[PDB]
Amino acid sequence: ITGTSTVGVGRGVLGDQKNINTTYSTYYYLQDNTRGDGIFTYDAKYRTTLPGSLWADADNQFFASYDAPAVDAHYYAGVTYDYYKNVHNRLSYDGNNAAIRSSVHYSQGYNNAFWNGSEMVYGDGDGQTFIPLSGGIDVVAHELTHAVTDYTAGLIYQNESGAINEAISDIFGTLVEFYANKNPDWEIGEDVYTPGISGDSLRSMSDPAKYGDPDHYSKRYTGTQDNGGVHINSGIINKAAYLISQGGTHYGVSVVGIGRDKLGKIFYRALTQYLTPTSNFSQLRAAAVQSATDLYGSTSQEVASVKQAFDAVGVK
Ligand SMILES: [Ca+2]
Ligand SMILES: [Ca+2]
Ligand SMILES: [Ca+2]
Ligand SMILES: [Ca+2]
Ligand SMILES: [Zn+2]
Repeated sequence: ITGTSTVGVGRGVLGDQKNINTTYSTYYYLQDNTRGDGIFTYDAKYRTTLPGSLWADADNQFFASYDAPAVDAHYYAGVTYDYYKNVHNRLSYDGNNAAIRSSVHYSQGYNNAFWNGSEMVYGDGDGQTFIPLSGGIDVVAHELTHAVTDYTAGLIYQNESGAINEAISDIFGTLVEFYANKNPDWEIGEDVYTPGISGDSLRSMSDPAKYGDPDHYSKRYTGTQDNGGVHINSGIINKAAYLISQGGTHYGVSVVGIGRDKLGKIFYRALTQYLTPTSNFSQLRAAAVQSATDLYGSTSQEVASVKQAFDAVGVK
């Protein structure tokens, strides 16, 4: 839409009030012109046809319960854009300020969110397992990071390369959550998962085995479900990333933590410079060691901690 940039106000899925960037042209649209070529949020109207209609509002106030998933999809896409720009010098997911598009109210009772190769898509959940999935900033940043991966390393979505793909999205989803300082943790999806149960989440990076995911390469899933375990074996890499950042002793191997900022720098360099579509876990280790070497030197603590973390999860 062509029109005038303005700022509206609304309430997100968790009931918090926030300001959002909109565009005025007869209606107020969820179109943010302040970031790249724009952030656009669409209403899929409980259907599966995409993208749906660009979100239009009569008064620039978004306090209806129907509005909430749109507010959060729109706002958290902006935060994720800001993260990649300010921290990694990356302009949107393609590096050239591509427009970011999201559709909310996808289908009925849909307990998931995804990047479809062109846009982000959020279900509303069924009210029991999930509430609308854009309510989690780690979820939004997880999905948008799939777009970054698609335009850089291109990791194919199966077997070890796919598990790496998933882990990269969990890792940067978590780093974005820390960047926004929104009650940050090392869990995935806790804000929108099981509204009736407190303290849980979909996945854990600190302790993947909490929810039955492997935390060591010896426990990797080798069958054919879930595209060869892409959401399962990501736990091995998530645990390694958690160890690099926070440290700890895991299966008797001790890791000195180097912090979240350096973890992000190492993995972003690995992703954008060294990983390829068919990279496996052992090539990820090599890429991460080389990235830390590039950034901090071959005799640094940083290189040593990357090596120890991968040793700890059994990835040689
Ligand atoms: Ca309104
Ligand atoms: Ca959190
Ligand atoms: Ca989280
Ligand atoms: Ca819960
Ligand atoms: Zn994913």
